[PDB]
Amino acid sequence: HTPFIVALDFPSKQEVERFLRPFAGTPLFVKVGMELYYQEGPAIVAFLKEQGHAVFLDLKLHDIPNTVKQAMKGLARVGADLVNVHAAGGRRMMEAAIEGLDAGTPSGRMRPRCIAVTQLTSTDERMLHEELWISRPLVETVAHYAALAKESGLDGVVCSANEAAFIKERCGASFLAVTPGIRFADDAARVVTPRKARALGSDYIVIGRSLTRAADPLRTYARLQHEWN
Amino acid sequence: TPFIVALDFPSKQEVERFLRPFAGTPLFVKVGMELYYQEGPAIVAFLKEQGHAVFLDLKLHDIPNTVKQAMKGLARVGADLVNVHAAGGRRMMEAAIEGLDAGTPSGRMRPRCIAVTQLTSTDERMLHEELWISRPLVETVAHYAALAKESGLDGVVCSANEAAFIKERCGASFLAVTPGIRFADRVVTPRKARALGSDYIVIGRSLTRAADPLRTYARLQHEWN
Ligand SMILES: Nc1ccn([C@@H]2O[C@H](COP(=O)(O)O)[C@@H](O)[C@H]2O)c(=O)n1
Ligand SMILES: Nc1ccn([C@@H]2O[C@H](COP(=O)(O)O)[C@@H](O)[C@H]2O)c(=O)n1
Repeated sequence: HTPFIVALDFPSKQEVERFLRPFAGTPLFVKVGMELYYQEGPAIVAFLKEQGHAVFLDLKLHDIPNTVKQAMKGLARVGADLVNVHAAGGRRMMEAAIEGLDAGTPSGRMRPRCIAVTQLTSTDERMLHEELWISRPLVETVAHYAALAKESGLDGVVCSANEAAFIKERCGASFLAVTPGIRFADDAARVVTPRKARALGSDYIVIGRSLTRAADPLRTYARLQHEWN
Repeated sequence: TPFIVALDFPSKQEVERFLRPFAGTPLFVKVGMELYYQEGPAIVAFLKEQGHAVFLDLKLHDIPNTVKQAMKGLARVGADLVNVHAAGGRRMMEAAIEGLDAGTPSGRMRPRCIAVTQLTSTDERMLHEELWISRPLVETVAHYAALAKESGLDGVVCSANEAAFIKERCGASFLAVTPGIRFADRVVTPRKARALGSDYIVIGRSLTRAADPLRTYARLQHEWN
């Protein structure tokens, strides 16, 4: 429906309501991270859906297969539209994740989309080699992980706009590229512009403070659309 | 108590039913993803109100700052123990510690925090062929445990077999929380687990699904000597 995903990086419903007030009537595609979901629970999701928003539950499930499977059934029942997991959890876990989603989804209905985190954006090549003990290049490791997720039946991954192109060449154009780290050309304090993100292949872009901290949220949301188009 | 009871139930209703017999017995219980994602922080407050210690097993694995704000949140919900994936890196694990601190009142210690080195369901094939980790599983587990040790965490989740080896690497006081526990009738035996060096043993269906939970808990204590 929309390429923009708004990250609700707040610790409570109250702050969430404050941000969304001006967006009344303009259904959004919002991302609920750990901070928010662990302090508000499934209640926050029912709330966002009542308002007519699409919800991306960014909890990055990474546990044993069965546990993930059971957790996904619940996440599908709560009403999530998109969820993710760590490819590092293995192919078996990722397949289980899909099994849980279908299990928690009514017949004749589409299960929530499920994408995989390959390597976190905060993970540099050094950390990859010295801490994680993965001797292979960061770029190829990402490509490998994406392929694994693709092999598991997942719909895509979380990647930088700069990784979208090669990930799609290896996994196919339909393989979703959900990319965070978005900033307008004139802000911030590892980043790309909405237009540039689109040119690179991103299907969805996660926007946070560039919108949640704007003086004029509505005009800024419009700017997002204009640049992207 | 060295026993941690895995509350692997669908909702609060099943949890209440199971705990009733234990009214006169403080327990150290584990709340995983399935239950927590279904009940929310409310399940924690409840358990605490019943005089139980709580291990919120969510295995957080995300960027540093997100894990920090998340832990600030888990400390305020009342959790006594939490965990993270060592795969997240030293910075992330250190941030978890910061989060717990900023989330703790002052009249008490920050909730403790342990790291998952490699999931108990990860074998060497998965590790090498899928995760691309070019080193033995056993050596990789010690490495990850060391990363957690160096990050300032209190311990790790590991099999009772890796317990001794991990402590030799990170210190005898470095905690060893061990899952996969089963009665004679993975390879477990509560007593065997204790002989291997486990500090806490996570017991699951072997107890929660037993015909007589309370009595199975008494047997757990006995085999533990
Ligand atoms: N260093 C960072 C900071 C934020 N992010 C992601 O993008 C979102 C926040 O973006 P700004 O608001 O982009 O901070 C978060 O919800 C997070 O998942 C990331 O991937 N790497
Ligand atoms: N293969 C397995 C089976 C159980 N477990 C852990 O122990 C608990 C279940 O214990 P039984 O039901 O003790 O297996 C779960 O909460 C889980 O975290 C594990 O880590 N790997």
